[PDB]
Amino acid sequence: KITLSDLPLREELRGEHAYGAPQLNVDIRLNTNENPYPPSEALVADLVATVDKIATELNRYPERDAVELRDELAAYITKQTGVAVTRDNLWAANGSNEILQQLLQAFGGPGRTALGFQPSYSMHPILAKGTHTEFIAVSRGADFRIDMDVALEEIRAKQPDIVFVTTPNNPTGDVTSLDDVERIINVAPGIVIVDEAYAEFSPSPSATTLLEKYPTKLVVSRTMSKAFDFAGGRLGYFVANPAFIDAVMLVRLPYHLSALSQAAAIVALRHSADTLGTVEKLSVERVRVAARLEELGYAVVPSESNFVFFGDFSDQHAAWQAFLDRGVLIRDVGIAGHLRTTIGVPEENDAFLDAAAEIIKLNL
Amino acid sequence: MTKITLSDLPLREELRGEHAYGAPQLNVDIRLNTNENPYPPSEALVADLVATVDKIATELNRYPERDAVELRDELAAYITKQTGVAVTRDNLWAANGSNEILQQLLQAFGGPGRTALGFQPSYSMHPILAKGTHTEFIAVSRGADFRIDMDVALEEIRAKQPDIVFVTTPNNPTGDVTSLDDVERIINVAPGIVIVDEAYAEFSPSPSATTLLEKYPTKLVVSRTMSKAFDFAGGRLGYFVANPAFIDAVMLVRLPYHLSALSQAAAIVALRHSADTLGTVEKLSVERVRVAARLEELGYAVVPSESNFVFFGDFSDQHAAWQAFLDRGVLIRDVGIAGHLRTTIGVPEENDAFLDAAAEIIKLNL
Ligand SMILES: Cc1ncc(COP(=O)(O)O)c(CN)c1O
Ligand SMILES: Cc1ncc(COP(=O)(O)O)c(CN)c1O
Repeated sequence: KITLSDLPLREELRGEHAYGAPQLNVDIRLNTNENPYPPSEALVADLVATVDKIATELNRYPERDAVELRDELAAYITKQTGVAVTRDNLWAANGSNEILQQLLQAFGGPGRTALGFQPSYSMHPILAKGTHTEFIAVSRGADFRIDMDVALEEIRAKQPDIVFVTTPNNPTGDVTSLDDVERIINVAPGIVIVDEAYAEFSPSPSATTLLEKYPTKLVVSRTMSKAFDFAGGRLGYFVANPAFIDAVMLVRLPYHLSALSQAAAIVALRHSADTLGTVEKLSVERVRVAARLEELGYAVVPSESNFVFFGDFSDQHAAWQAFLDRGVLIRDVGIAGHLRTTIGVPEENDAFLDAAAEIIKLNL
Repeated sequence: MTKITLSDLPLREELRGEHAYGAPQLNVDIRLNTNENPYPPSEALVADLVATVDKIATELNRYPERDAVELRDELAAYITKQTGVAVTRDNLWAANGSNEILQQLLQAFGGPGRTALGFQPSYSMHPILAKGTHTEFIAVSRGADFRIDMDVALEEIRAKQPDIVFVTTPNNPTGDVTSLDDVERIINVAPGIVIVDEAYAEFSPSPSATTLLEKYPTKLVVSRTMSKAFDFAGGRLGYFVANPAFIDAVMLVRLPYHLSALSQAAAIVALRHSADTLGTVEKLSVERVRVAARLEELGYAVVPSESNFVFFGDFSDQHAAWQAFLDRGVLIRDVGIAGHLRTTIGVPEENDAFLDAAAEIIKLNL
């Protein structure tokens, strides 16, 4: 009977734990920023017909460079952001996680550093470590926004190889203005990855509008997992100068994107207008949830995403368990006093708010 | 926008002058270059896949099941049947192709300050993935017969104490199986882990290294794929069989939710049609014998193969020979080995086209 301790694991992996929210089958799941609406019937029927057409070629490797997918991603970005781009500017992988892994491999790695503004997406430092990129944590301000004076000073002092800016931010929900992003890009010596996972939830312009001005520095990361209602499809992408595609082609695993992954995303993309209509509904529920939390007595951080960061508990994890006891699974993001709730359909939000009303009285 | 190229980006130095891996994507009517099973998925498999997608597509807004437990159950059922070795989900791990399986194992057990040892010529992604994961690669030469020279192998493993040893069997590109006794000899001298890459195992009647897992639980990992005999390259599903402790190890390095909902569901569908699909192995194996025999009759040097491809020579310029095949409508693989090319076995009409071309080409003395 052997254990992990008996295998010659890398030392730095000893005592580490596998990443991911608990997979708990409770009634109300508001913990991973998924769009709560199921894919449309029209989208599903299109997917079914598409699989029926392409399934007879599943014995063959997929198209290695995902050209058709990249064409359709470029068409989306051109329409969505107003910045003319083509497949040459687009690159796709298995989730943002793989996009970010590839970028870290090409531009981070041993002897290099990535800088982020904490608290932000927990996979950023995890992926940095996983690629042997040293992570530099710069604190956001007391309002949970980027403190630009500290940000610019620390970038200037550390000269990081990569800077992450997540906007809208996970977990806090705030947008870093494009003017502020420009200030950061200008001091950053290497590349800046602007993680726009939640961009569709904000009416303000995409960092794609800065690509023409900063081609040697700026990569804009996007996903189909959130607003695009397609997390199960595992499709992340970036938009950048075509030089960046050449870069990641050197580190990507050959045929990293399956035939079905490509074909499914293409289908989802041609139903984007209908699917993304859900952003309107979610924004209205975000407003309602945030206002109700404030009415209840909670400290709520303003958000431009599909989630709300709120506090202030003495023991957030106890509060988290108290929601869970009530059938509501939200996210403990490892931040003192605070939890993160995803905006769901109205019935889910009501259940969350009902639980929140009970829980504030427990003074946890 | 200012006009720039890759030279203007702050790329890692070691990546300068590198080239993207992969056979050229040439639209030729006879493609025999990536070791794919040439038979299309069965009507019954496709119908099942279509129905399954109609059922699970309504859940694609959600992240997939992170640990692919059902898939791992069904891979474990397959391996138990296929190799005669009782395993469960606890012994199985899946990823997006063997390539990602190998990447993850290299991350957990290779990496900076560690080494991986291979017997060249073997699968060209072993050293590439090594480099990609900052694992130093040690190339040990196979013998004149393209098989592993065991004296040299055991000597170098003893001398170098590699963190990882790769043994590919059947070997790509040469096709030879390394006997389980020889694999056992390698495992016993290896100090870290040994990854036995059985990508082509289904094509050889010989026993799997899964039969050695009980005896060497702290060292042996057996890598497998659905891309070759399993007729599912487009599904990108690779996996390994090992002691459960290795699942624990790779869970520390795998990207969360690395396997999509459709990838898991499609692989499950494929697995339930395995007996029918893997029936094609019999025809492929006999066509391989026919193809290799004709190449020899024609006058080529052919390495005896137990896989779905044949490695043959001896050209003055194998790239010229490769272009001569291309010119005749037949795409095979230049595996970057002087004098030699590798042809995948196709359907009989494809194999006949390959052999017709080979008969013309030998007369050109290229
Ligand atoms: C900022 C941010 N970026 C990237 C991701 C990852 O998305 P994906 O599903 O595309 O891997 C997330 C959450 N999942 C996120 O919050
Ligand atoms: C020995 C070997 N291992 C692994 C692979 C990769 O297979 P997959 O399609 O599962 O990533 C190949 C493919 N050519 C191979 O020849």
